[PDB]
Formats: sequence, structure tokens, C-alpha cells
Amino acid sequence: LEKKWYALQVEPGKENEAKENLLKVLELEGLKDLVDEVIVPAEEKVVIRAQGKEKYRLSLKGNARDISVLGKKGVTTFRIENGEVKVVESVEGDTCVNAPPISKPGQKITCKENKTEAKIVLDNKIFPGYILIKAHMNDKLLMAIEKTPHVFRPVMVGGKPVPLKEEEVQNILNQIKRGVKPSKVEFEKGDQVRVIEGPFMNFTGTVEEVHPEKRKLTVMISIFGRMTPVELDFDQVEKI
Repeated sequence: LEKKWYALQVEPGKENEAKENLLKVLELEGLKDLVDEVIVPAEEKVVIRAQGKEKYRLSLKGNARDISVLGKKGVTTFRIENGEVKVVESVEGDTCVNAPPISKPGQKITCKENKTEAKIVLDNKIFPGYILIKAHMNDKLLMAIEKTPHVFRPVMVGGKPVPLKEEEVQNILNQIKRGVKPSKVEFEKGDQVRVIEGPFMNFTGTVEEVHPEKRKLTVMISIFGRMTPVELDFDQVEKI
């Protein structure tokens, strides 16, 4: 009858927990035939920690990179390459170096002697508080979504869940797979710029603070000699 995608409101920061709790319930209520998949729209990252403290959080995807951290006894060097992570070297006694390479979230490599570890995890920062599912929606399932701990109802309008287009879902999901900045979105503080759009056309001013990744800018323009602070997108002020 054709399953459909649906977004689920979960407790933010608990995206992975809600997925794990849900699957246990589908399996418990015997509703696993109604669900084709449960997904967390987050990017795959490698978390490196020394003595129970986070030192790094990098994307699992990218060119071969080495990363050394000071632990209890000395330093452990982890390597990230071809989507996998492994221990290249650690202090004497750390057999973690013999531990095969990990590449899927939830799993890791822990070094007992140096107290360092590299764990692969899905970090949901793009869509915090959400997980998607492809499924045949029904009252039993809906009541099971609800029951599940870190989950709090599917997204819905007029008492009915909102179906999503599978083509548009794959689009965002795959776009999540390889995010690359794309560059550095630059616009330094101090730059001289001139508004080429809006109720400040032609006006010129100075960039006094930049909001990277938010593509929003704070500019000091003189109005009656008074340096007035105004917010403008990068698409509202040409660079001079």
C-alpha cells in the first residue's frame, strides 16, 4: 500500500537514544513489519577523548588525517582515512593499536592503558530534536511512537501526521552525507561595504562583527554623524 516518510519530534540531544528506544518497542509490540527504516539526519563524526574528556570531534569523511592526544601515560595517535578510524600508535601495553578499524556510529576503539578513545557517532546539529521514519502509519504504531522514551509524537497538522516526499527526503539525507562548508564564508570585521539592496541602498559602512554560518552582518553606518548599527545579510551589502 506504499509506506511514507514521517518526521518525529524527539528530545533534543537524545536523537540516537530515541531511535534505539523506538526499535526496541517496534520489536516488542511486533510492529517491525510496518517500519522500513528509522534514521537520524545527522553527519557521521569521530569523537576523540583522553581521560574522559573530549579533545576532538571531526567528520568521519575526508582525507587521511592523524590525530595525537595526551592521555594518562602518554600519547595515542588515531588515524582517520577512507571513512575508517584506527589507532596508529599508543603507549606500551595499549593493544588498542591491534584493534581493527571502525567505520559505523555507536562503535569505538578504547585504549585502557593511555585512557584515550575514538568513537564514531551521529551528531545531529542540523535537525536537533528530530528523526525520520519510513512506515505504514496506524493507531498502534502512533501509540508506540508516543510510548517510546525520548520520542514525543510525530510531526503533524490537524491531528494527522505530515507525510514527506521520499525524493526530497533522500535529497537532504544525501546532502548531509558530504557537507563541506563549502568554503569559509568570509567577510572580516572592519571591511568597508556599500548596501546595494534595501532601505539603505548606496549607504556605506564598516563591518563591526560578523555572523559566520548565519550569513548575517552587523554594520556601522553614519546617520547624521551617529554611527548606527544595522544588520544585513551578505546578500544585502556589496564589499568595498
